[PDB]
This record gives sequence, structure tokens and C-alpha cells, in this order.
Amino acid sequence: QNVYIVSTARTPIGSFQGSLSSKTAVELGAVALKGALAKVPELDASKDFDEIIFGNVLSANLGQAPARQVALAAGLSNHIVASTVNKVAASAMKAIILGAQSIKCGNADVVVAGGCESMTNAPYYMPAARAGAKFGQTVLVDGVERDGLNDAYDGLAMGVHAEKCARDWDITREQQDNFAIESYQKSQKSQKEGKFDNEIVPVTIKGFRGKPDTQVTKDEEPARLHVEKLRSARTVFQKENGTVTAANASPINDGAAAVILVSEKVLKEKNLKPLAIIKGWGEAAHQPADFTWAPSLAVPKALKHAGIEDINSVDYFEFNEAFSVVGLVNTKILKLDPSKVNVYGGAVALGHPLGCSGARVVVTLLSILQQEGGKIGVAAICNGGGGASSIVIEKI
Amino acid sequence: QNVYIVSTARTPIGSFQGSLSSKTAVELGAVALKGALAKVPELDASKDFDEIIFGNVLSANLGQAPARQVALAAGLSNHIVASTVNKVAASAMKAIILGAQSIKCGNADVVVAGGCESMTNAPYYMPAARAGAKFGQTVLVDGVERDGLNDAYDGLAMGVHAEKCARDWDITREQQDNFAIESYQKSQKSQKEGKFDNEIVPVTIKGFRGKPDTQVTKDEEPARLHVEKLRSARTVFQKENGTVTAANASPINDGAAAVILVSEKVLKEKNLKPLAIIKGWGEAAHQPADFTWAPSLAVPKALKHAGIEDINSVDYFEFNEAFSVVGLVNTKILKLDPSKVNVYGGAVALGHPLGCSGARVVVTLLSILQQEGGKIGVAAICNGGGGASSIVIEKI
Amino acid sequence: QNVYIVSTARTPIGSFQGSLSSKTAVELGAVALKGALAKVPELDASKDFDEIIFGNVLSANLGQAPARQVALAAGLSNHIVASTVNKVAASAMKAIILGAQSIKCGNADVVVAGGCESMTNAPYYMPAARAGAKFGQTVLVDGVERDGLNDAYDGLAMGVHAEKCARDWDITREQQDNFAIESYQKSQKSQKEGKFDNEIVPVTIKGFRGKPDTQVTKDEEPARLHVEKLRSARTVFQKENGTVTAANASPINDGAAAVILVSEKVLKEKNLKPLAIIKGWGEAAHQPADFTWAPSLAVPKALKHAGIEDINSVDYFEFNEAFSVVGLVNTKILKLDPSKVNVYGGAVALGHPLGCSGARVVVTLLSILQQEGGKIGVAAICNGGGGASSIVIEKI
Amino acid sequence: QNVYIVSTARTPIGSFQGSLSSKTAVELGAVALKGALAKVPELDASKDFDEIIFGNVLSANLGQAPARQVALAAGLSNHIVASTVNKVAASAMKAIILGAQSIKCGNADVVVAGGCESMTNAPYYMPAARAGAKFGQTVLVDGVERDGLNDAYDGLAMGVHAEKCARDWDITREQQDNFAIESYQKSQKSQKEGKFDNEIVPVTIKGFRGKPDTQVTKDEEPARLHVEKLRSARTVFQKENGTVTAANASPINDGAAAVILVSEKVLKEKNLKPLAIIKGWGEAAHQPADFTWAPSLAVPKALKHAGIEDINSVDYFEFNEAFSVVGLVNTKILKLDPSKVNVYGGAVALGHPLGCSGARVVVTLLSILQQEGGKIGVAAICNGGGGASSIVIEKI
Repeated sequence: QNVYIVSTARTPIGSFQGSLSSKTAVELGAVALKGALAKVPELDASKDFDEIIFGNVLSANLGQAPARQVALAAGLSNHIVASTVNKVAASAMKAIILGAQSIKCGNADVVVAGGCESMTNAPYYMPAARAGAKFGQTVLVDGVERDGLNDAYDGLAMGVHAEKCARDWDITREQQDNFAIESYQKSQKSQKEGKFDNEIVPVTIKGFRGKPDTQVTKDEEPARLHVEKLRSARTVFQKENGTVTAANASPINDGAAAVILVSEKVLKEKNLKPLAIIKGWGEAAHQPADFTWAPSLAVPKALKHAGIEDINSVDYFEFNEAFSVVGLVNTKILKLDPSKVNVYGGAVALGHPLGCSGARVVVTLLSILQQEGGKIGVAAICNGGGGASSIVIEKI
Repeated sequence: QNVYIVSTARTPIGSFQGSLSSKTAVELGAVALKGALAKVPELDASKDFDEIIFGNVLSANLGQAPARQVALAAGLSNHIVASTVNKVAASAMKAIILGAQSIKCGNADVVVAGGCESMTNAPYYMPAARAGAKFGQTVLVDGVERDGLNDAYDGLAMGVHAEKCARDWDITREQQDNFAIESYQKSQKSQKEGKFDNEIVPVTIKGFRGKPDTQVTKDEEPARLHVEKLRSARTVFQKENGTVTAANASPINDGAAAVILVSEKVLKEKNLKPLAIIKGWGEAAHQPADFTWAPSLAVPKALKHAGIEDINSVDYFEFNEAFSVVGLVNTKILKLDPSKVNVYGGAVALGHPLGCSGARVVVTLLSILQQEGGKIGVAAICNGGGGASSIVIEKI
Repeated sequence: QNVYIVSTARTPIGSFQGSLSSKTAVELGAVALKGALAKVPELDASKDFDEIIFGNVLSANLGQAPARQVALAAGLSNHIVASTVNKVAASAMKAIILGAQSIKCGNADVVVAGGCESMTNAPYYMPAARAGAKFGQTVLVDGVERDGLNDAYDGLAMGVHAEKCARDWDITREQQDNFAIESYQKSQKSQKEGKFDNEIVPVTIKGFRGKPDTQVTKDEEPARLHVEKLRSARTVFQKENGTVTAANASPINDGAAAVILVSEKVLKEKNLKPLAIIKGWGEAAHQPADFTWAPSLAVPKALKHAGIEDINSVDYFEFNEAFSVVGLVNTKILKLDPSKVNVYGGAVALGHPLGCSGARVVVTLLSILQQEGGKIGVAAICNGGGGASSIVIEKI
Repeated sequence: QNVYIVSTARTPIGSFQGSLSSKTAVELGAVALKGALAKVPELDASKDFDEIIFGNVLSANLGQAPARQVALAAGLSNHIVASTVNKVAASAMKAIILGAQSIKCGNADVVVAGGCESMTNAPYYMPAARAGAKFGQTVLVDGVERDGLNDAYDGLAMGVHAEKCARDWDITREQQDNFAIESYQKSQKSQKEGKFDNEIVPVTIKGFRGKPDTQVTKDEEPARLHVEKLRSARTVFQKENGTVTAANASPINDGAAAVILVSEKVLKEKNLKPLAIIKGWGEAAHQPADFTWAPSLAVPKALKHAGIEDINSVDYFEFNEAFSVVGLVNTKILKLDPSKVNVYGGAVALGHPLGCSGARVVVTLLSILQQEGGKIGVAAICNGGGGASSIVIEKI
């Protein structure tokens, strides 16, 4: 059975310890979901939503069942079936895939998919607290690092594996900086031309002691571009002869995104306007250290599953820019036209809230197909552990 | 398409700070999965396993992508597609459901489902660590409590909501103690008669400083039964006129379980012997505080989805005994014969590792159908947030 | 027999998390001591210094032997006998007393006394860390509160006991506010007129990432006076019919002070200029909750020890203003002329680094005797636990 | 002028996380002090006690003013002048010295001196807690190490500097082990023969959950001697060609000791029996790394102050055995008869509660003079930072 997207929304993406600091991951998820629900008042929040599957990586200190909290906070009925999924950066795309599968199987007719992350408010852990440290120093671990940014097998940061990708595929410092700059320039242009306006819903920030309430309305990172400081930035993952910098890597970020999926049956009954159809998807994996070019494996699977014979049939691509090297390497391997890829800018400039980005790219991709006259789009996102997820959608 | 179970295995269930203390959640998951894989050497670990979906509630300090770690640790090929799912106590049953859906959709032919939990090794969190405490005392939160055992909406322990269930449905202290005692007695009898032998795989514990290696071979909790101490135990969630005790509630535990799912295509090609077919499933939810009797909502949905018209057609039931009141209340609402329910004992006596139990009940249910001459079995498990999942299987 | 002050110095007093936040208590002690040493080059740092006794309350994470570290960091020869003393707020005054005793007994001829405190860099403690928290929430204790500001017997803040003083002795909110305003205005005059110029030595703050170093030269708190906000400030220790506020209580602060004492023999042999003679001292205590007016017991003991028959003979008094009510109550009980008391301002306006203040008031008192033409001075300081220390000096 | 010891007492010395783990440093201090008080009922606890000076190294989480708390918990009148002193291991000996000085100056007539330490209940610190860790891993510091056992200047354990002593002074592994064995065997004889019976007062341990209270009556460490395991013990401070082990170094310990000092006037007026007179004292210091043999500088200073021309006049010596190498090196340098040194055993076998030991050795020394028929005794103790304190007593 066909699976349609009828609504999408996302919060603006906040910087680490930035504009969305006062909000939890669940709260941000609620904002995005309320934004999406408001677009489809045909669907009754009190009755028509069968299931929620929501992405989140850093669940520590969020409380029981983050997807359940998001749904209830958004005003959805408590009869909703809820579950939270973690595929690191792929989490929210996996939520969409799983939601699509549920509709295809006839277990649900209306599914909420998406993801949320507050990397700001992910806590520190004390492993030795329960049993005791006994004697000598002990460590407080940054959860962002342990469960989000470091490889589980060698303990190294994803950025170190980005440096591996640079060596393996011959991608230079200067190539990565150029990609980064363009990502920022495209993101800034898109902001100025209102390209994100339909997809973003603002976050209300409560006023502090006589201060008025404010709205966070735009992504925080794009305005931070400083070309000269970017081009001379220190390499943070490898000191000597490095290529990856804080400027050309994606930042640490807070955000959420929501997508509403329905079956053909509901689309009819409810007189909903379909925005796009999920044509298919593909997921692949290989060596954990090679996660950066895993999307190159996933995309052909997605295309085959979608019944797309020629990759040139695809009008636009979204490759989540976990690093500038990720954007470059997959375009290179697949021999794609760069002008069709991340045309509004990507994660290097927009930000990368891990649990959100898998859906965020789909949301932005749909906006691109809608606003730039595209029919077929592909979204792919790599993930820590050596994997990637990819999805094909077609605008209606 | 039909989805078959071809292999199941579980670790023994360890007590809090007990027999499995030296093992992480991932390590326990690897043990269960290796046990299951060994039973089906027809399936090549290096090639035939398309996807893993694995349950886990307390992911803090486990490292990136717990399901990915479990798969790789078990010797599965790194081309496997992996994701981790959290539906609190329902996590591992949800993993099975999602895996079944993936096979039905044709995205995968061989899926590993299951779950793992180390509640012993779940860490403490320091929410104030990142931004600073500034002045005055601050709190270190027990992750087991915050993300596992406390309701996200009112902050109260699940045991407090168990007391609510007792009031609402008129279930007494004495009724709950009787259920608990029987659960222990049945579990002990089952251990003595070797009823768990086919499903349990042992955990090797490394020797400490000249000590030899040991095996953890049986569930730790059943031997702790002391009827007199149970019947006079203090009520821990409500001091005065209480009903729920540490003895009649499920304990905090460590464990894992794995189930291998295949399509009809693979079953044929590989000449695999099918153990059971997944007939259907059902999930429901309502008020978070009413999670205890949510299985009573889920089971009828499961039966309908399975095409089962008469509930008396079901030979055995597994209702996860998160509390003794949970075992009682759902049997009562559904007007079931208690003699068909949790016949080998349940979580009150066996233990309740949250991320594992959803699959653990399915594994045990299959053993019951196999060993006691049953055809149709139902497994259901409640979860924090107000939900429940249920599954119908049929022995082949 | 006779004990002479030959040199004094103090750092500026920094605000909590303020201008001196980059320095440890030991570093501040070294600054003050180096300042004192530089004023008496007739005393050879490599030969002549027999002993150091140095006050400090919050010694956690300062490393072995704070007084020893201060002496060695200031360039004193490591043959010096070192010890650190804690009498809470009276610590640095007790250090002067003990140093004078050491000289009078003939055990030392040259003694460094004083004290230091960094309340900013006092750490949090985890009491359950060593043995383990086991299960459930555990508390991180703010060392400033546990060991500095809270009574050991009832656990209540010193400010709660300041309210008891206000009630017991009929000292109103308006009286305390008027006292605080006057303390700030005197402090502001002192800064404008350079009254602290001879006693204060600056602290160098290291520039970060290539930026130039800066100098902290004056006390941070006096400029913060806002009369209208002070008079409408919240009563922080008692909600209902309170009198004590953050504005009329002393703040939390960082700083250090040093005083160099010599015997009669050394004064002559080294041709030193005596600044003052320590005429005597007195210490007293009573109920812990009544610490606020313990100085009124200590001062008469000090006068007796100093052979001063009439309290009207004293030209100037320093009563450490732990709270405005402390300044008021001791003036009231001892029937003193307020124009003789804390004439350059006091701790309400200047700051109260616990381990420093007992010598800080002696430093300021001597400046007053020198610059205002006084002969006999009395310094007194209350301390948590129910005590006070007092000293009588005579300018030469 | 003359200062007399009229009473002494000590707690048993408990092992790290051992027999006294349920007590705070303050509680242990109170036990010791109560024991001392009970031996001199001619001194009225409600009237006669002018001052307490009490040693303690690790004051974190003890609450305001440890010495004050000890005096009040022991039932002394709250008019007492209280202060806490830290000279690391020499703390409690410095307290005796300062108390004697206070009496000699005529400021006090009756002084409590001594010290207490609970190294078990010294807490962990979180230095980044107040201001925040921001990003990445942060360390919880063991207070025992940071403020007790590690040098402030190089951060190295005292045991590393003990290896420097062994190398500098040609003191072998075998010599240190033989010394340790002898210390244990002397301690075991002392326990068998009741040599500590008069000085030790027991500690009551509260029974948990209805169980009866128990009594800690003897030092915990002496019974642990295992000669064969000691001689093959690992060198813990230096891996290659090491000499210092956990067995031949002093342990980490909990305990307290109290000594009551009086003036000549009080001795006569209250018809008190003098036990000993404090003949004199000496303190010295040099390079921090050379603290081990600082007692050999302090002792000659003490003898000079005491008017003792010939060191052969001393009947018995207590050199605190921080390490076996400390006992050996000071005996070697001062050319003493080993049969006069630590004749009941020393800290290697008895334990080394840092803040207690400086008075503990004086307590034991007096017992030795009394029970073995000695007249003149010398106690000496080294301390981290490069110093030592020494005292000369004469039995009356």
C-alpha cells in the first residue's frame, strides 16, 4: 500500500548551549509535532493518530519513553501506540521507514514519524557512582561523547573517522573548507529568500524576570559564518596535517522534526492533500570506521526498492552533512552533479541534532521539491557504527 | 507473508548487583544472540542476517547504537542493518513486532529481534554538570529511576501506580502475595524439572585472581523465596495500608533474549525447521497511571489481528509480571483461567530486566507450547507511559 | 615579650565567581604575602622567616598544607615551619594570635600570619562516591555551604541565626539597611580617596589565547550599591517578617591578607621600623546560634589582656560585618560611638572571604590608625560555631 | 611556665573502609576526648576547659569548625575557645605544641589538644561542578589523595618520595620488610599483653535494623601480618627496582587521640596528678621530597629547646612510621638504638590516620614511659610538604 506524507514541520536548529537551551528534547519534539498537526486539522488529534515512532539518540534524563512524552505533550490522544528508536544520526529517518512499514502492513493508518535531540541538555554520567569509586580518581563522562559522538568499538570521535575518509578517498582540507563555505552561503541565501519558512515552526522562549517572551525563528548556526576564521581554523581531531575543523564539521545542536504519514484509505476518507509519496528506501552498513561513505551503499538500494532504474532521474539529493567530507565523498562515489545536492545548504551550516537530522533532511528535501520544481528526491544520512539510511520520495 | 521463529535463546536473569554484575547490557545481548545463532547453523552469520532490531531502555553509557554492538559482538556481518528500540518494558516485544513487519514488507528475509538490559550497570546522571550548579546542593539522579521506573508525567514510581491498580480493581495485599508465592513456586518447580533448559544459554564469568572461570546457568531470583518474610514484607511504595512489596513486585534485573525471524523464502531455501509462526499482534494504550491493565486492551487487538475469534482457543498466556497486581488484574478483566497463565512462573520470581522482558516472555511462551503440548499462545507486556504490547504465536 | 607588626598587605576582595575566579586560595595568599614581603626588604626571604600560620576555612582541593604552599609560592625558604588554621571567619585572626604566642614563647622571631580563601573555587563534594550510592537519588554538597556558611549543629545558614540576633536585640530591617548603605558609602569614599592604596597589592589575571594580562586593583563589591534596590530587597533567610537580605548581609568572596610579626630582638638587630605592637587579644564563645554577638564577649577579654581599663581609650574599632546586624548589635552592647567603627567601610560592602577576613580587618585597622591619626585600635570577628576573636593593636 | 599532661586517650585505629567506617572524624574525636575527660574528674567539663586545638587534615564535609564540634560533642562547655589545625601528618602534634604555647603565654590554663581523621569518609570532590564542565570528560578527585597523600608541588604520592629516601640513604627492600615485620610483631605482642589497654577507649558501633550494638576495642591492622605475602608483595610506587610496598608502608586509617594539658597553677589548685611535663619541642623543614628524614632535623631542635645535651639520655623514641623507610632512615641518621624506638610497634602495623597520628604517638610514648619504666621520651612525626614536628616529654 502507498504511504503519503501529508504534513511536515521542524523547529529551528539551536546551537550547543544556545537559543534552545531552556528546552528539553521532548519539548522541542512537541513544538515540531504541534506545527505539523496544525497543518492537517482534518486529522483529529483525539482520535485519528494510531502510532508514533520518534528518533532520539541521547535518552539519558529524558524520562520514560521519549516518543510517548512527545505525543502527549503535542495533545495527541493517549491511545496512541508509541516507541522511540535510535540509529544514531539515522534515528529519525529510521522512524519514518518503520512508520511507512507499519502503514504498509495495515497495522496503522496514520503514523507520526520524526525525531528530537537536545545535545545541550544531555547529561554527564558517573559510571562509578552506584558501586563506588573506592580509592583514587574517577571520571564523569559526557553523554554526548560516549553515546553520541564516539565510536563504540575504538572510542574515537566520529571526526577522527572523518579524517580516515579524507585519506582513503583523497579529500583535502581545502576541498572540505570550500564545501563548508558553500553550505553556509546556500543556507544564508535560503534564509534570506524564505526557503525554510513553510517547514520551520518557531519556539517560544519564556522571558526571564520582567523580560518579554521571545521567538526563536531561524536556525542559529548559518549567521556564524566567518570565511577567514573558517579557512585558518585549527584541525581539532588531528593536530598535524589535519583536514577536519570545527568549522567544516557539523556542530553540536538542538532540534526536532515531525512528519505525518497516512494510508490511501485515510487520504480519501479525510480529503487530505498528499504532499509526497514514499517511493522506497534503502539501508546499508559496513566497517564502523567507514560510516562516512555508507550512504553511497544505501542510495542504490533505495533506488532499486523505489523502482528507479536511472539515478539521473533523481532531481535533488539530501546527504546529511555530518562533516563536509561526508557531503563530498558520497557525491564523488556516486558521480552526482553537486548542483543537485543540498541546494539549500546542509548540516555543516544548519546544525546537526543527531536524533532529528534523519527526518530534518526529508523535511527540507520536500521543501526543495516543492519550491524548486522537483519531482523525485533522495535523502540519505550516515550513522555512527558504520551505517546509513536512505529514502526516496516523490512530490504529488 | 508469513514470519517464522526458527531460534530463540536467553541468558539467565541476574539480580540487581548480582550474578551478571560484571557484564554490560551489550555483552548479555551478545550471549543470548550467540546462543540463538548456534541453533541455526543453516544461516551463515557472515551473510544471511539482513537486520537487527533490539530492545533496550537504559542506553546511558552503553556507547553508540546498542543493537549494532550486540550484532557485531555476536559475530554477525557488519553489513547488517541495525537499530535500537525503547518502549520501556515492552521494548523487546516491540522489536519482534517491528522485525515481523520488516519481513512482511519484503525489506528483509532474516531478522534478529530481542532485547537486553543491565539495570545494575545503568549509571547515575548529573544534570547540572554541563552548565554548572553555581551555588547550593545539586542532585545525582539514578538513571534506573529517572528513565526506567518512574512515570514521566507525575514522577512517581511504577509501584505507586500498581497501588492505584490495586484500589481501582479491588486487588488485595493477600491476593498479590499469593500470586507472588505461586510465581516463585512455579519458577522453582520449572527449574527443578528443566523446563528452561532449552531456552537458557549460560554466561561465562571470568575468574578473579586465581579463581577459576564460572558459569551463571539459572535465573537468580527464584531461590530467594522466603514465604514467611514475603508475607510480612513492608509495603515500600505506600507506607500505610499498602499492598505492593519488594517481594510481590518484580525485582530490578540484568538479562537478554534473542529471537530469529525468517520469511517463507528463507525457510525453504535454507531447509530450516520452523518452531512457530507469528500469527499477529496488538498494541494499545491509555492513561499513563493505568499501564497495569493496558495488556487487557492489547490482547483483544492481537487476537483480532491473528484471526482468532474465541479467546478460549488460546492454550497458554504470558502476562509479564511487572507486579503481582499486573498478573492478577489482566487475568481478571479478561476472565481467563489462571491455570493457563504464566505456567512456568513469571517476572516476580524470574526477574524483570526491562529491555529484555518483552522477548523473554515470548521465548518462555514458546518453550511452554513446545513442552506442555500447546498450539496457540499469547504474550503480553505492559509498559510505563500507559501502554502494552501483545503477540500471538502458533507452534509448528 | 613584645610582638610587632612590621608589614601588612592584602589582595583586592573579589566577588563570588567574579574578578579573582581564575585564582586559587593559595595563589591569592602568595600575592598578599609577596606584597607584605616587598615592604620589608630588611627581612631576607631566604633566611629570616621562621614560621607561617595561615588561616583558611575551605581547604578542599587546595592540596597538601595550604600555608606551606603559600610560603613557598611567595619565595620563602623551605626551612619555614608551616601550619594552616581554621576558626571559620576568625581563622586569620587566630593565625595572628597563634603567631604572637609563638614569638612570646621564644620559639620564633619572625612569623608570617594571615589567611586566604577562594569561596568561588571551593568544590562540590560527593559523600556517597567512595562507598557507592547503590540505589536512588544522591546529593552533591556545596562545600561553601556545608563547611563555610551552615551551622554544624542545626544545619541552618548563618543568615538564619542573624535573624535570631535581629529579633533578640530589636534590630529592625530599616536599621540594618541604613547600616549597609553607610558601609557601602564609606567604602566608596575610601576607594575614591585612595584609603586602601597602601594596603592593597594587585592581582595579575592571565590573558587567554594571546590576549594581554589584566590587573585586579580594587575591591569588587563597593561599586554595586543601589540604594533603592537595597531597600526593596527580598529577605532571603526568613520569608515572613524578615530583616536580613543579600544586600545587608556580607557577600561570598575571594581574597587574602598577610601580616608580618617580629620579636623585640629582631626589630633591633635588623633595624626594622615597627608599625604597631600587639597589645593583647581575647577570644570567647557561647551558644552556636548566638555567634553574632560573641564579639561583645571577646572584646572585654582582649582589653583586659591588653591592660586597657576603659573602652573609651580605643580610637578605632573594626567589627567584621558578617551581617549588618553584627555591626549593629556589638556597637549597641558595647555602647560604642558608631563614628569610631569600620570607618573605611566593612565586609557588607567590601566582601567577606571567610579565611582572610580575620587578618583583613587588622590590615585595614592599621591603615586607619596610620592615616587617620589613631593610636589604639581593636579588631573583632565572630565565627560560626558561636565564637569570636579580638585583638588590640597600638600604632608606634 | 611548666605545661603538664594530665590525661590521654585514643580510639582504636580502624582500617580503610573498615571497623570505624560508620563514624565521622568528629565522632571519633569525641570518643577520644570523652575517654581523656573521664580519667580526670577533678577537671569539670562544664567549667575548667579554656581552649581546644585539634588536628585534622581532611576537613571536607565535616561541617563548620571540626575542633568546636569535637569539644561540644564530648560535653565541654561552649565557652571553650576552639580551632582546628592542619600540618598534614604532624597536625595533632602541632596542636599539642600550640596548646602548650597558649598555656605558657598565660592565655589558657587547661587545653585540650589532639586530632582526628576519617580517611574512609573523606569525600570525593568535583572541581568543575560549580562553573560547569561544558564539554568532554571531567574528573572526580579523591580527597584522600589530593589533600592527604599527594605532594602539592609535583602531585606524586608520598610513597614515590619514600622511594627517593630508600635510594638516597641506601635502605633496601629487605631492610624495609624486616622493619615492617618487626613493627607488626611488636604490635601483636602489645595487643596480646594488653599494653594499649590503658590508652585505648572503645568505640560503639550502632546496630542496624534491630541488631545489637557492637564495640570496636583494638587496632585493626596488626592481625593482618602475613610474613610470606609481605616479602613477595608488589612494589606499588615504583615498578622497576622498587622497595616500598603496601605491606611495608603505613595504611590508610581512621582514628582519634586526645591529650589534656594544664598549667602549674591549675595542677596545684585542682590537686591534679601530673603524668608528664612537656620538656620542649622542635619543628623543622626542608625540600618537600625529603620529608621522610625531616624528623632528623626536628629532633635535635627539640632536644636543644628541652635543654637535653645528649641524645643518649632519651629513654624511648616514637618516630611515626609513615613508611618503614621513615623509621629506618631517622634511626640511621640520629644513630639510635633500634630497641629504644617504637617499642610497642608503629604506624606500619598500627595504622596512620593522618590528623590523629601526631598525638597518637605522644599517647603511646607516655604509656611506654609509664609501663616500661622510662623517664624521658621523644616523639617525632614527618609531614607532607617537607617538614617534621617533634616533642620531648618527661614522666613525673
